Amino acid sequence: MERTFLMIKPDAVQRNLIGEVISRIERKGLKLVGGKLMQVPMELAETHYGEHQGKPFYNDLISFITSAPVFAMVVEGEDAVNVSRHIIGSTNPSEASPGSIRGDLGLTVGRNIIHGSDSLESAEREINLWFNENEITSYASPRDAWLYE
Amino acid sequence: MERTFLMIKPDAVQRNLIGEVISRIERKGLKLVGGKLMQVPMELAETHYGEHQGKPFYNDLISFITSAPVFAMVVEGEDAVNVSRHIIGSTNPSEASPGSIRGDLGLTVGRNIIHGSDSLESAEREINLWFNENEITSYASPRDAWLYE
Amino acid sequence: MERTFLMIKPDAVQRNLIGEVISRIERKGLKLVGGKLMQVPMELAETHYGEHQGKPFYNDLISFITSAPVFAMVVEGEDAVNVSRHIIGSTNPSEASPGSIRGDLGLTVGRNIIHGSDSLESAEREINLWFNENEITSYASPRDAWLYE
Repeated sequence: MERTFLMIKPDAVQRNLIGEVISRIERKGLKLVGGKLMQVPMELAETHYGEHQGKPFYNDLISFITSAPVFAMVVEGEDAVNVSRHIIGSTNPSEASPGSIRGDLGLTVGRNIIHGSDSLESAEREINLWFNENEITSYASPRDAWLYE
Repeated sequence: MERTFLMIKPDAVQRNLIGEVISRIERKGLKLVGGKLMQVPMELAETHYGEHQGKPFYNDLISFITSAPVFAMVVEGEDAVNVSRHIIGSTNPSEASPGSIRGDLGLTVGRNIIHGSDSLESAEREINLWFNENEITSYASPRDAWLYE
Repeated sequence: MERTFLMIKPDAVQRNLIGEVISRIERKGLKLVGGKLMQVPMELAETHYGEHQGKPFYNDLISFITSAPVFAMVVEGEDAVNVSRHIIGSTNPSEASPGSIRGDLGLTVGRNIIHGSDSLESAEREINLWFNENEITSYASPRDAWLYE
């Protein structure tokens, strides 16, 4: 079943919104399958974000993501990548639909609560970069037969 | 005053979301005027979903809606039919706006939490099919003068 | 830093939603900088709503806004005017996005829970009309460095 990588960013951690953000992911029907609070080492940050190395904001993005712990997640469900992006909302919290994590909780592009993989391909990369096979569990849940048919 | 038929579906029931869903209906200003927890008899399911008799998904719909109790509702308010459809969101929870019942709580089209009448005529038909007039109460509420002009 | 004027209307007050609405404002990252529960004098209502002095709905506007206390607010943050309008939602709660204050809480245009300044000009205008300089506080908050760069 499809998986994506989500990460609760240091702004959410420092605003004490960890539980609230998990709750929104959970209630949507997505299954938390891996999860760890962690300080992000500099090279993880640079390899996770290098698409952006050239850009002006780059050195701010790296400083921010390493400034306090993040909550790294692997999340499972039918169409999980797009589902996550859907409930997370647009990159810019002022464009993100009310009701979405970024729409309800964030102000600025740079401080936008959470990260989600933008595609199937980057999901498998991101999951691989952040987690080892043995940190990601597999389990049936009571609601599974009620989420899907 | 306008009325529509809503039904909390077995997925929501089995996921223990009854209160949450009623809360969203209630806080919107809609007045719960009829409500019952019920097992759906096969015939009621078939006549309720009659339009879909021919379609591939039909049997699955009938099995699903009869698999565990639903919470059947009559709800009252200005423009109730449309208001309900608005807060419920698009049929497909992945298209439904974040903040809507389906947008926040559902994953798949077949397991999408709640039903709402799609029009005025199907509202009276569904109300009639699921409830007897003596099951539908009428009452003034303190907030009525504050919801409307 | 940018400021706008918000006012929780008497329908919201009389529906006991004051805390709920403040919570939505608060969690978005906006900083409450002035706040007062107040009966609106006729004099203020008429000048506040002076644009509409010719229109059919005008008297109803004035009656309604003076019919019970409102909670008047000055709210601060980057792009605060548009950020407030965004989480408040469209004038008509049936057009407002689910997840917005109006989309989740209101039914009719006339009874739509909250007001927010429509522009920078009228923010400045409304802030001045409703509050005195000494009623609006200025303060740093712990989360400020985590909302913005």
